[PDB]
Amino acid sequence: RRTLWTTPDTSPNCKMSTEKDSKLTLTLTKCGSQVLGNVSLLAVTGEYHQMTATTKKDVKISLLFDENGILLPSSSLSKDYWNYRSDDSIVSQKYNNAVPFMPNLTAYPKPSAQNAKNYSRTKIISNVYLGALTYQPVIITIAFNQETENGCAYSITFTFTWQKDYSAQQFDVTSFTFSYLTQE
Amino acid sequence: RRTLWTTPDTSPNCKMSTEKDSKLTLTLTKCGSQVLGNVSLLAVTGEYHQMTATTKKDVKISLLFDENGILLPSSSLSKDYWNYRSDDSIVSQKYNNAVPFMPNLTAYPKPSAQNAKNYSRTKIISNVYLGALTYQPVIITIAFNQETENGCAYSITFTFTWQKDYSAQQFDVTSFTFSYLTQE
Amino acid sequence: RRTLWTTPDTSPNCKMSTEKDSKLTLTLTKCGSQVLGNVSLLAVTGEYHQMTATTKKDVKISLLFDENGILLPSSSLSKDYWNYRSDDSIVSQKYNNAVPFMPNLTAYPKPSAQNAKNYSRTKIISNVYLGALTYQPVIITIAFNQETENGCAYSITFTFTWQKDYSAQQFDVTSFTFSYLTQE
Repeated sequence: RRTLWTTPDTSPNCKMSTEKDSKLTLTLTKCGSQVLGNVSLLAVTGEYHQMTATTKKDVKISLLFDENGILLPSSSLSKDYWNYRSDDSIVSQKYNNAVPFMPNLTAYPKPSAQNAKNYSRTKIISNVYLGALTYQPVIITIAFNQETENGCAYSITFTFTWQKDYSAQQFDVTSFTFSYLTQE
Repeated sequence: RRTLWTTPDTSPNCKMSTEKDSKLTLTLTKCGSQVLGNVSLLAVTGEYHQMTATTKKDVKISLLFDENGILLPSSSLSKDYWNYRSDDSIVSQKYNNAVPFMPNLTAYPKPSAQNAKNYSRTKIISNVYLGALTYQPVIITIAFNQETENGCAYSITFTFTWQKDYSAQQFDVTSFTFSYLTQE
Repeated sequence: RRTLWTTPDTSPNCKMSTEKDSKLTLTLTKCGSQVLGNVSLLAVTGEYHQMTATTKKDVKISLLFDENGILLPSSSLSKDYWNYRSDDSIVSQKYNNAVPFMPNLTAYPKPSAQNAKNYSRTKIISNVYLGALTYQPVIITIAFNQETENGCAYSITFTFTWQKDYSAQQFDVTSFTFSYLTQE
């Protein structure tokens, strides 16, 4: 089937600062040569749930995948409810291949001295909005296959970076739609 | 079938200020777990057709749906040419179910005291450009299931908000692409 | 089949300043009534490969199509590896119809005195980022069917416009996702 997701609930599944302090809402829908992606992030507990003036204004969420397209346990996202869509939950089989959802390695090559440059097309950069307030931009950077750690074959990372003072607020951002070229 | 739309003509179908003063161009294409959406708005007559310094720089277009996914008459958009695509028009049958196009109620829950917070993932916020001029940003806010009026089961609203002085101009904005998680 | 693309390699295929000085990475995936598009641009040689203070901060890439949806040779993009996807390359047949990928002429009409206005929905305007650096915005303007030259039936153009001083840098931008309504 054609969607991988986190499920649309708010049960923590992700690490911003500490384990399971946040809900990453992520849906990847296969549309032939592209995945149509939709992402947002909410801090449920911990530092980012009530930011201070010193909370770091740069948060990277890493999804690392093996050569079958299966999420590695060293990822920021828990494997437990990351799987193919079944109703508003996931399917019962834990380890189904997902190479057709992975970012294309020719479009988005791994980091290496062999590369002529750091290719900018490996990233998407835009703004989302903290608290859905229009005066509170947060830069979202989505990067494809730019991780090498833990033997990963593919990667998708979501970085949130900002400069405005959002102390006393709960980290939560508007949803962001994107696409990327796939492997097969 | 797989697209709901307004039709791509310029015949007024929407209220910005007064009835049928504007054309909302909206296309919703079902891509499995997500709808791929594309929207723009044009004022054809009335206040927004030739703005003054006092015309309100905040315009909300509300699409309210019943539990079958069918547009309610209290919406800003007229029901008349909102339907499934047939060529560059719509199909002749007026009342076909559209639940698979509706925004997912777990991802995007209705407003209630039962909610732990106002969840930011219920909105998309970005900029479009008035007159397709790069120095004339307009904030677009798309909100999912955040209306309760008139017994609606689901909602999609498009708000356009700005601060720059666009007096003497005709309200018209660039197109905006987005996606959202669906109900089934 | 359902994707037209440039191929995801970095072999020059496009003119920014001089012939074949750049790689346009473009993928168009048919999703019913819409195409899901993904674009980026890299200067490989020539002026934009190492910009000066006087290099023009406005670059238009024009894709002109005939009535079959086939790219015209007067386009900025070379015909040679613009075709339907086959693995990470293109199919061997050179001249397959692509009308279902073309921008809808009712949504996006050609320029004419017959038009009531220049319709803003014919464009998408947003920011991408030079070098994938968050402080280096570049405006991307995508325009549909706004060219008339060389007898074209349809057009898609990508303009990159900026004001910041990016001298000494190599032109390269983050990827951008978009959609548009199609002809059939």
